[PDB]
Amino acid sequence: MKEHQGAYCTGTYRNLLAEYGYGEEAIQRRLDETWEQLFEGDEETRIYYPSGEDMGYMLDTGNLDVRTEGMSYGMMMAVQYDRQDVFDRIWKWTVTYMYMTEGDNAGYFAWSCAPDGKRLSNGPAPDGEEYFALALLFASHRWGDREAPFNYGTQARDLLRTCLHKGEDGPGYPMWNPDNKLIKFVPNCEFSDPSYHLPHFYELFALWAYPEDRAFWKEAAEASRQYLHLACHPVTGLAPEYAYYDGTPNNERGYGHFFSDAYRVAANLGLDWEWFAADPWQREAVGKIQAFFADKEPEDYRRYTISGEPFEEPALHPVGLLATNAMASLAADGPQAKACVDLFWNTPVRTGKRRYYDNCLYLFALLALSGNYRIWMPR
Amino acid sequence: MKEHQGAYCTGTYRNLLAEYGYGEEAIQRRLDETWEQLFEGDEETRIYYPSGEDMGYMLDTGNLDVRTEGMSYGMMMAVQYDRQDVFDRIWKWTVTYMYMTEGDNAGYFAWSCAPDGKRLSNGPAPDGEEYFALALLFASHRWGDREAPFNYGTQARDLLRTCLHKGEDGPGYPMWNPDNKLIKFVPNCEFSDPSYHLPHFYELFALWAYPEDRAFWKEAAEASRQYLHLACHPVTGLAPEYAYYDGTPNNERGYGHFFSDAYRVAANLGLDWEWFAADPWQREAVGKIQAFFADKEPEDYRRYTISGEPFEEPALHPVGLLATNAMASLAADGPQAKACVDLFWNTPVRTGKRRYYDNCLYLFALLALSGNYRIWMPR
Amino acid sequence: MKEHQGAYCTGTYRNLLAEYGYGEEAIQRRLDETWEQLFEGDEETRIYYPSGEDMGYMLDTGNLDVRTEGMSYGMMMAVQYDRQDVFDRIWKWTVTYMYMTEGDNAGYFAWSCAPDGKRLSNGPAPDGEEYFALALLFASHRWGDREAPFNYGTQARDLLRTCLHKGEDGPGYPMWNPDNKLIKFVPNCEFSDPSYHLPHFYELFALWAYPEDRAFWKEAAEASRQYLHLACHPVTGLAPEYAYYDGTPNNERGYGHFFSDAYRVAANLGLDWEWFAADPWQREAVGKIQAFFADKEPEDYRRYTISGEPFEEPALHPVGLLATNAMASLAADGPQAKACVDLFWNTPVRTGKRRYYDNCLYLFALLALSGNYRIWMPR
Amino acid sequence: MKEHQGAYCTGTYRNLLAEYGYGEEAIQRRLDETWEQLFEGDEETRIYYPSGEDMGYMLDTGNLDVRTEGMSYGMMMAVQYDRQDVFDRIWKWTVTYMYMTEGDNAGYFAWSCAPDGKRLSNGPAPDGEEYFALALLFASHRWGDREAPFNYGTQARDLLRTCLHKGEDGPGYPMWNPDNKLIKFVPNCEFSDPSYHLPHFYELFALWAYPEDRAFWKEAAEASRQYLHLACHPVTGLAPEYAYYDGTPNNERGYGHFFSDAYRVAANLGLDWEWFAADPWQREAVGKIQAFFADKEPEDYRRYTISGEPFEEPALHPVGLLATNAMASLAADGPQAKACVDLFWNTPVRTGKRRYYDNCLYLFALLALSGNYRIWMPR
Repeated sequence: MKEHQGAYCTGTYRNLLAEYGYGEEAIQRRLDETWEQLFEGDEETRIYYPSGEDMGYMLDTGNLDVRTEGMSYGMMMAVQYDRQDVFDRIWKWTVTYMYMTEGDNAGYFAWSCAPDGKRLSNGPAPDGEEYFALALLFASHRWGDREAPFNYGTQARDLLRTCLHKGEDGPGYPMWNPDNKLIKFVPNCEFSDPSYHLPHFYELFALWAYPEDRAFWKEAAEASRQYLHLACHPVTGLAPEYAYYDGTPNNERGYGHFFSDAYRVAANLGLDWEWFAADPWQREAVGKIQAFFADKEPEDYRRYTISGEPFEEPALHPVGLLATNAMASLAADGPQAKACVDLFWNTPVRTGKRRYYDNCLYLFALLALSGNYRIWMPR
Repeated sequence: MKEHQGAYCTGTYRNLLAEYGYGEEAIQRRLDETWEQLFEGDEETRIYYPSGEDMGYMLDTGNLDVRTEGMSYGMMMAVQYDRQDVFDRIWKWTVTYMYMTEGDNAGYFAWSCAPDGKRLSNGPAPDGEEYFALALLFASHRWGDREAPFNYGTQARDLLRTCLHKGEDGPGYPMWNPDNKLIKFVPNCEFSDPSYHLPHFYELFALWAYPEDRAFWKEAAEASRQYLHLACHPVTGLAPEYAYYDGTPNNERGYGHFFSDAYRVAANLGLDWEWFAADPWQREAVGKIQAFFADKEPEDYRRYTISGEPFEEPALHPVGLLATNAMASLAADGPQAKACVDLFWNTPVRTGKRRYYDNCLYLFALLALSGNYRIWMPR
Repeated sequence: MKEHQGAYCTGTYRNLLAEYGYGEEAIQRRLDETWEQLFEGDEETRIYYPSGEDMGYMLDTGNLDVRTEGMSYGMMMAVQYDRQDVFDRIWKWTVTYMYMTEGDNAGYFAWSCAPDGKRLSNGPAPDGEEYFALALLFASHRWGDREAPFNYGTQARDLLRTCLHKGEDGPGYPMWNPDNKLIKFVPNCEFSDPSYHLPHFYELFALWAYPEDRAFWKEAAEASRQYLHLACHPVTGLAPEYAYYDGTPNNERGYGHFFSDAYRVAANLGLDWEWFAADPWQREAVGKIQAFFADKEPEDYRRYTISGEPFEEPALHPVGLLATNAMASLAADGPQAKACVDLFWNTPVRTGKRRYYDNCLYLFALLALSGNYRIWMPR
Repeated sequence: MKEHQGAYCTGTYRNLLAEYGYGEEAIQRRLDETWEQLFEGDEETRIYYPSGEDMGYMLDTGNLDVRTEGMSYGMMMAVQYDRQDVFDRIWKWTVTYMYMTEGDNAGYFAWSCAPDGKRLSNGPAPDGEEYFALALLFASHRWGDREAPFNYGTQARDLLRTCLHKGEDGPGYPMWNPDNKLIKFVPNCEFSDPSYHLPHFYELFALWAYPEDRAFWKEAAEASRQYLHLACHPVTGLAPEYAYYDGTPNNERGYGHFFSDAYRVAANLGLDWEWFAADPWQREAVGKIQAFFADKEPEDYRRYTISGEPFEEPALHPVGLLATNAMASLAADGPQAKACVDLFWNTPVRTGKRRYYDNCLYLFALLALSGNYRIWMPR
């Protein structure tokens, strides 16, 4: 029954792995062992590093920098897994070194910093901001606001207000286009990134943002669901990394194809379907993506055009790709959905220098597929 | 702050162990390893045994029987630790072999059964019923009702109705006295057992029972809180195992002293204080209990009169005693409260033939002291 | 019943701590131990110092000066606690060194002196004057006038006459604006300080001042009650330290926010409600303040804007803040009111260099919450 | 101004709660939530039960019967709160099962019936008849007559004719004594019940009864006002439940003291004063009743002799008592009147088995104190 009802309305979540016949005990051990390898382990698989007695960061092992993407992912993992200490350490590093107080992007977070905290950029990444906002709202709901900067719900609503209203009475740009209600790739650009579209997040912003903005967020939820119809290829289901507002790929700088960023689209559709069960098209799109990857070996994943033509270049993050295709099974049924999940179940967390993006997607999938990626409601 | 505010009102819980300076990682690992030892390990410390495809039971290792006390305990542990498969296995066994459909106690659960399911008794134990009811209400809120017998909220409300209304139209007696609002030792006896008094449970029955009974449950909550002032000794804080309605010890069969049953009183005061912070006297009482035991070595715990005079007979369950005194620290503060907790932290789970009662109390204390014994709200 | 009736009309006072379940004996011991630490103790917590054989002063430990605020507080504590010797010593120091006989503010008391008695100022603080006046009237009623300057009732009526009539036939200003009947921040300024508004004091001045001024005092009582509706924020209940006559914050010099002075507003509402039960809005306002501070740790209290936004700067007097929120429970009911009182009950008097303002507020709260902050009627 | 002017003459009503400083929004919310709890909620506080497609009844939760008192009360509540569907359901049940067509009391309504409709009596209660008549006249004015039995004004005038003229041409007795113009306890008894005396109702019967009876009703209004001077104790203001025509208590069967019935006297004086402001003595009497109870705690209310001596027996309906004393504030002013109202404002609706009489009086008081218990003029 829960396959067809949004978890938002019921407060109950599918444990897809248990449904599929993996043991409840083994599922719990896999999740806990994965947490420990990523947040309490060593040079083998770790993506989180404590620093001092009140801070910590998520390290892009491949680019040797700290990004808002990973920091916001870390906060979302920490609030889903109920570790406020890790959450607060990450958020503290973020406010101290990444929050921007001047320039055109004041009120946003610099997307890239060095592990020492020195700025590598003066612009934000909207996917980090929207994860920061929802993680903080969840943290406010699970644990309660504390004193600034750990006044989580206030930080989230203030952030979300900036995302919509910047540039109204200043020299900057908002992160959502006010006309088509679509999130942008960056504030200063009039195109988008399909994997940034989180209609399930905007449904929640439409309940918990400052009241005046809730109408906008509700239309952003519906606009983003419709937009993904344009961005996903009608045969393969594959979306480009960057795209214009009409869904056509933006290959200005090589981002017009199916590569690392776009892997998240399938996972987002799975999570939106589980949380809100709002657009039956999502099931058809996930069906197309899983069919495309059914005849493919992870060890040979490539860059592909959205129509499915392979490049010579192999996938940089094949474990991340198979994890997102597994998470998409929340919106799928049949043997290919079970096969995507079985591949993921039999795939260990990544090690080596390129493990950071793979391992973030891996933990997200495991949380979602075990019934542990939830909407944390106000108390 | 949370020390002074009932968690019911805030939805926020103290992690006392973390407050006291035990590490968050170590705390979680201790809870997880304790669960494994009791519910997934071997005959060294195990208290839970699966049976067939869909059943399981909590075994009293000492008396070689299945008791409603242990079953209801295992159900509460399972719902607090979010393991519905264990919960459902225990509840299925209970309904199948323990639920009485005939005789004077129809609608109650036979308190004692053989491990194969044969009845050893035809009367209930009220402390089991009240744990069954609250655990089922928590299961209904955490996971949602399934179909009979797993229609959790319906089973809970029907059980609570029997507890109050039995004996109106037929033979039998209710489990609460209608005049003084106090829970009875058994339905057919006009005396009580201080450790059965769970005002924090009755606050919740006052919200979630059938509507016509909610006034009574609210009165029961206040009456039980005041009753414990009579039952606990004014110097030592010690309550007897059985007591009359005026609080004086009932030593008709040797139960008028401080022994196994009575250990739970300090734990109950700690949990009531944390959940509702309703009666400041509870912190004075826990203060006296911890003062009585602060100087005593667990390997020499005895039966005591409530005025504190020792018997020669040793305590049957010394680990259970120290665990309840640690859990009581939720209502205490200062040096003796931290010492009770440090003794508990450094005490391993019990092994051998008498382990069952100690290990139940042990896990309850670890759950409560880690902030994981919560009120699960509707949804 | 006494919750809804003014103690002025009945002559009976609520012992809120006893109502709440703290022991009558323990309440009395806490009050007496607190008195001794503050007035008969040592460098640890003392705020009162005898000097010579007939004088003594209250020392602002943080600013190492003698202030009419503290002196008048000391006299009010001494008359409530029935120690005329301490009262007369403080009053003697006050008349000898602080009473002004020349300049524009003649007839007022210099607000700040050094412990040796040398003037640090030539202007008054109206909150000291109104406490001097009521304490002296209470002293006249409890003990009887003695010879000047201990002719208490005459000193009080003469002081109150100056407060209203100065500047009529001279070059100075009164302490109450004659048009809006509101107390001013200082005689020479046309704005106010919300914590100076003591409508419960003016009700008594309207009975015991010189007869010609009693109509004014009665109108000041109702004007101040209405004024607090403007000064307290409609969501948080927080008042600014300084405000204009229309209630909006006066942030000329940083006093526009919720900080040390404003803590007293909640306590004043609690005391007015207990004494006169005149304005039901007071219960709603105290409800808002207690709700604001419910999710807050005293160790992390900050300066806040009246809308509740935190500054980085911590509260200088967090014990004073929690004591005033506890005293406000005289105008509140429910679990948050009991929680504010339990936090205060479990908070020791302050030590160290900043203890003076905290400890004055602490003793006031303990007197009020034990039923010992009373209206002393003429004999 | 409206304190001194009868609302009949002006069409204007005091909202006493708003005058006293309770918020207009909160006042309306309290009335609306009280209606829901009593007429639309569940077994916790409900007093009204629909039955079938066109019936409903007010249940005496204590005596497990349907009484004309409660039915007539529910009809008055429904017409004041503008819910014709509830009104018509109650009136239909009344006509169907309680209207007597045979015997000595034909034309009256049997006062007591089982919830299924079986007669438990064959005599009426005059307090029911007079409420039936006025509520039906208000229904005729608010909504307009429908057809029998919902020809409201005709049913009312025919009922009032029976009340005066029964026993002229046949067996039976009228409900008013024709010589002294006073309502009787029952038609066949020459004594009265002070709480049945509703001069403010008879003023309206004097305008809207059949024309030949209007002189009598005007005389009844004046006679009832003067009679209450005899029935209320000159010191306490307390009236007995039953009394002779000279006002002295009738304690033939234990009804000569201040108990449940008599509570309504203070309410009736308050409503008569607000509607007609006809007898200044009513303010003195309410003054004495509020003085008697101002110092008493509701949880300790007793039966009292009319001179105020307490019995050991507690009041059956303490919430009803405090609600009537609050409603009496329509005829009082000063500190004790506001205290009675604040106690009522802070008293929740009653729950449990004895709630019916308390909750009827509660809603009447809330209606009256919010300015919503009005005279509904022709249309």
